[PDB]
Amino acid sequence: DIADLRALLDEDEAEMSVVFSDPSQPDNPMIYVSDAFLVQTGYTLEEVLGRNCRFLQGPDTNPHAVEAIRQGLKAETRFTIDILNYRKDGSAFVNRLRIRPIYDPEGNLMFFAGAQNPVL
Amino acid sequence: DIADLRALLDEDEAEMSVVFSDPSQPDNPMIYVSDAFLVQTGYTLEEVLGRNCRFLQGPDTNPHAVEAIRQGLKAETRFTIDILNYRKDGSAFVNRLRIRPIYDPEGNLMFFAGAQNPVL
Ligand SMILES: Cc1cc2nc3c(=O)[nH]c(=O)nc-3n(C[C@H](O)[C@H](O)[C@H](O)CO)c2cc1C
Ligand SMILES: Cc1cc2nc3c(=O)[nH]c(=O)nc-3n(C[C@H](O)[C@H](O)[C@H](O)CO)c2cc1C
Repeated sequence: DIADLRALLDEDEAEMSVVFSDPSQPDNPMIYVSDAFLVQTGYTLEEVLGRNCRFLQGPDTNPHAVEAIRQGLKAETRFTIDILNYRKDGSAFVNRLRIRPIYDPEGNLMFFAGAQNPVL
Repeated sequence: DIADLRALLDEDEAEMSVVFSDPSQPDNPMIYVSDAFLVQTGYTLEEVLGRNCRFLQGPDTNPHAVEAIRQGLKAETRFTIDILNYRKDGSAFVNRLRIRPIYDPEGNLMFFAGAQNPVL
């Protein structure tokens, strides 16, 4: 039996590229990605599960935006940032990335949810 | 935002004493317990979250049944066992305990679900 992680998605997130990471595992890997995420980024499931989502960054991604996300994660707060991201074929898009922390009933950080939206 | 862990319950488990543990944390602690669990066992939420469910065992609990559960957990398989358990007031009941593993999309063990049923 597999956890239905999507049961923890918000209504906005249902048609989207959305992912969950597990910060209690080494390197905060993605443990779930939606099919829209895989379609927009050009990857298969095998290529992305268990990896940190850093692989969407590329040669012209701003390193301060990357550090901003890292700090935002440490803060355990809701945040949104526009960051240049790339697909497997190397094509680039501005990603409006929204991240929020999700807690267990004890109030311990359990997952991060991330939603990607290409800015048009 | 708190994960709705009960979204991962089976239909049988809805009216029951049911709990989830996190085996990736030290001592495989309960991260969720239903109100029926707290009512049947005589505890408050603060008294049980973050603890291993071993505290339901007591003076006449059979140590081989305890080891059977431990091995069943290591096996990552569905199992049921009748074990003598106790409430906070020291009263005892035969618990028909059913445990199953729950996996993430990668196929890694994520949680155990446990359902308690007093045998009448
Ligand atoms: C749930 C979640 C989703 C993320 N999604 C993206 C993303 O879409 N693009 C990106 O560049 N970084 C993303 N990151 C950031 C990346 O995984 C890493 O945290 C940063 O590179 C800072 O170390 C995400 C992080 C988390 C926790
Ligand atoms: C999800 C879950 C529920 C459990 N529920 C009970 C229980 O109701 N009574 C009990 O004696 N042990 C229970 N245990 C067993 C206990 O926590 C521990 O695993 C055993 O004592 C073997 O170490 C449970 C274990 C898990 C993982």
